[PDB]
Amino acid sequence: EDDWSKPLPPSERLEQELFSGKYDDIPVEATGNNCPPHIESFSDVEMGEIIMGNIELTRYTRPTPVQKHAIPIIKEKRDLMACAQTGCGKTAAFLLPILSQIYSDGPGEALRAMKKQYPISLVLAPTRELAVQIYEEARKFSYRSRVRPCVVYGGADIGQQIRDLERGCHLLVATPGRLVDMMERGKIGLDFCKYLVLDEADRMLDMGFEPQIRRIVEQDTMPPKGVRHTMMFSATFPKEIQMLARDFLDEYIFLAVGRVGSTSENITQKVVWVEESDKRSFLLDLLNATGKDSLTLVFVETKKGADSLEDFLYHEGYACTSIHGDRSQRDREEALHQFRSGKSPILVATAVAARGLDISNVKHVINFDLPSDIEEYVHRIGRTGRVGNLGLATSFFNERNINITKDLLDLLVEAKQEVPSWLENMA
Ligand SMILES: *CCC(=O)NP(=O)(O)OC[C@H]1O[C@@H](n2cnc3c(N)ncnc32)[C@H](O)[C@@H]1O
Repeated sequence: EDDWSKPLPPSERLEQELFSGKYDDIPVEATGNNCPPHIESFSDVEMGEIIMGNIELTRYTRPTPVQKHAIPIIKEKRDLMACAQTGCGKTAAFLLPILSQIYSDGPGEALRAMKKQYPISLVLAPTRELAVQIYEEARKFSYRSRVRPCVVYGGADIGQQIRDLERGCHLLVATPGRLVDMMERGKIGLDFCKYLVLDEADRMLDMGFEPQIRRIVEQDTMPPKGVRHTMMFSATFPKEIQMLARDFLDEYIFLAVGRVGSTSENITQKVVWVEESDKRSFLLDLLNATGKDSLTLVFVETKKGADSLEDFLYHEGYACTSIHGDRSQRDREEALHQFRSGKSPILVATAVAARGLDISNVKHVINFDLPSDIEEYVHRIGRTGRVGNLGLATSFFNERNINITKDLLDLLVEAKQEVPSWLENMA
């Protein structure tokens, strides 16, 4: 056999690519059954030489707020549910303890008795942006060790990632759509996946990734809850998340960084009454007031509506593309790149045709048409806003939306947003 706790020979050729290169502290509310209290320094918990050596190389000093509490929790083989939007070091909060256990316990007898890749740990992410950030920090801490990480994501060459996987992966970072695609090709097996991490689970649900995430976790060879160690990270906490955290976690601990609640902030919501005849006019005025290069996403409810609306905006001179299924994958994936960088800063789309597509973080979401469920509305307006700047979500309301009047109202009050006075007088 072999050993996975002794650092391998270094290579000065490799330090160059990895270590070439912030707030303070904020309140925590760690509610859990019999959880271990946090730590103050990395030297407190004996994580391992391969980790400690790599910690120095990136000039890591003190563990961040979430890293103080989450790190001792994970290495104690306890499921975690961390809800923290204004928390720095959310990604390294799980990488250090997970990799510390893999270096200690080893890969397990199943892998060493072998010579389709079976990764030990799996990290799910919503965006290609966040997937690579986790992957590049994984490389930073898997250096000088026998763990090789791999990343896959949608909207890229699948053949080059397959060639990357076959080179051997133990810690895989993936978006849910591309991971399911790898599994159907017999390239990835979750049989020996011990550590599961769902990073930014809220934004993963807003993009329509749940059927994949449940296909990955609940409908394959993924070891069951209790056998695997599962962590979750998210900013919001709707009914969708707590139900998901109930199915995916076994007797977990809840972490909180100050402001913790459903309906992410940094998103200003405006609701206006617009009859169907005036939606075109109202949208035009809404676009004439738009910033110079502010990216805008316009949801509609049908395929015919999305085509007719995109035709409207093009005949008015606005640079806009569309995605609505009736245009094949050659035009849809082209619309992303055209929208991801100027060119067509107005993307008309439907709720279904945007499922799992990494929209380039829009600045203004416009619900030209409204759905029939308040949970879909949370998904759609979740396409805007980040951990930093403030976003905008305008929604056109009329008599076709009495169904969601009460739910939209209470949602606005919970989000501390302005409430149209007539909306109260409709419930
Ligand atoms: C508030 C910051 C945030 O929201 N996330 P982040 O900026 O992506 O934080 C991770 C980046 O900062 C570096 N990092 C993470 N943790 C530490 C510690 N403890 N010391 C020094 N640097 C840290 C990571 O390298 C990552 O780039």
